[PDB]
Amino acid sequence: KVFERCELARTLKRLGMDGYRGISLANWMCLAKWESGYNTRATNYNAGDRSTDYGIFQINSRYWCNDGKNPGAVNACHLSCSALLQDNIADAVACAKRVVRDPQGIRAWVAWRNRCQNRDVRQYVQGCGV
Ligand SMILES: [Cl-]
Repeated sequence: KVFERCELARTLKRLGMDGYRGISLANWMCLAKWESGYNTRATNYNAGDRSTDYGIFQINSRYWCNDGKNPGAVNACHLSCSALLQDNIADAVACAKRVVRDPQGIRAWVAWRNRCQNRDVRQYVQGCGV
C-alpha cells in the first residue's frame, strides 16, 4: 500500500516512533521517502551481495528478516521478510526499532546519511501537525 505522507507520519506517530531512541518523526519520514516513497511493497535487490531490501523502510535480508535465500543470513527481527511487504506496518516498525536499537541508530541506513543528515527534514512533516 502507498501512504499519503501525513497519513504515514501520523500512523508512525501513533505507533511510538517519535523520539524513539532519539529519532524524530521527521527523520523517520525522510528515511521512508528516500527508501520507499511511502510504499509498503517496495523491493530492491542488492547485486553486491544478493541481498534484498524490503518494505517501507527497506530492511535488508542479510541480517534483519528471513527470506530463505542465503543460508548464512540472520533474521535478527524474527519475521519472514514478506511480513515487511504488507499494508499494516507494525512489523516493519518493530523491526525498524530494533535496527535503530543498534548503536549506530538510523545512520545504519545509507540513504539516511546522504539524504537526511544535516539536511531539511521538517519538510517531510510540514502540515501534518504531529
Ligand atoms: Cl541476504
